[PDB]
Amino acid sequence: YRYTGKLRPHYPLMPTRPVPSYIQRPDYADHPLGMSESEQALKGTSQIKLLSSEDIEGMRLVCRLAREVLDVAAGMIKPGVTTEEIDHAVHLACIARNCYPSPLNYYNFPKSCCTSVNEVICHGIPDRRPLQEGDIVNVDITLYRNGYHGDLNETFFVGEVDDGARKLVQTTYECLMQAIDAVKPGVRYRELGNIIQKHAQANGFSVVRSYCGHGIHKLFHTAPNVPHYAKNKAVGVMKSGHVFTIEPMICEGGWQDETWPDGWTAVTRDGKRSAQFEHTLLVTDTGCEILTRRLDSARPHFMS
Ligand SMILES: Cc1nc(-c2ccccn2)nc(NCCNc2ccc(C(F)(F)F)cn2)c1Cl
Ligand SMILES: [Co+2]
Ligand SMILES: [Co+2]
Ligand SMILES: [Co+2]
Ligand SMILES: [K+]
Repeated sequence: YRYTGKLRPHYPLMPTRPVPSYIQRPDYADHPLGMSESEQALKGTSQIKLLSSEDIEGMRLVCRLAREVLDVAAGMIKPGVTTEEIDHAVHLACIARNCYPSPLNYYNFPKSCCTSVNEVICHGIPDRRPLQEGDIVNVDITLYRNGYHGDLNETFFVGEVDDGARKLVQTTYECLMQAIDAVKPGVRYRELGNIIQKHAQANGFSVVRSYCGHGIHKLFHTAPNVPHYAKNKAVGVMKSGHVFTIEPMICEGGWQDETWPDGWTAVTRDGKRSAQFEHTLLVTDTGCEILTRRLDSARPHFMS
């Protein structure tokens, strides 16, 4: 394999971390290939769940806890801390909240969160690499509680970063927020990509095509598929009661991605940097509720 940039995996990985038996597990947790029965039963369907009040309560809870766990990771971002160390803290913080870390054994994903440094677009596997000053790093968190998943991510600066890094991270966040602002009943899912690409393209950045936002509730990933690029063929119309993510990945160079031999790590083909932000959203009559919002600060960590 020819690596596309400077990053390399840093092995070996510590043995899989156990989740105490008292924590409720998703179906895939014990499947040998980490396949999800309930997700496969819906493969290729485009119908979107309309959540009940019980569902919405369960989603509000798990999204709040997920935000708590992401803030835990945020507090650890400094030079010299390894992504494995972040994952360990994350793992323990999920368990302390009586939550299962959704990524763990999801299709055999080996860790409890995804850590995506620099040219890694998404699905970076926490490993022995210490973070370096100048790095940007996304941590993507998903928790499972009482049958519901809650999903968010932010990109962080490691010490002082260059102007390009600041512009990429700031722009990606703006893309996400401009998309969220358009969310309300009656809006087509395919419209969000028009908004995101319009802002990224205006700032000289490109929009990853191979990975999209997704429905999430009793399933980790489900309908609707939510592309982040312009003129896409996403199926469906927003309705009060829908829950889904918007999670744009934006790149310094071209949009093209490829996957490391580990089967997971998605990297830019040109080795240039990529950044990402994600919220889980509930569509309401007036617009939408940001279920994974920070509660005690107005801003994402990179600007606090
Ligand atoms: C964004 C994303 N992330 C992961 C993943 C896997 C391991 C760890 C973290 N994330 N896995 C994903 N999908 C796995 C395959 N399953 C599905 C199911 C439904 C859909 C959708 F299109 F949204 F309906 C997409 N993928 C996706 Cl879409
Ligand atoms: Co993912
Ligand atoms: Co996520
Ligand atoms: Co997501
Ligand atoms: K990245």
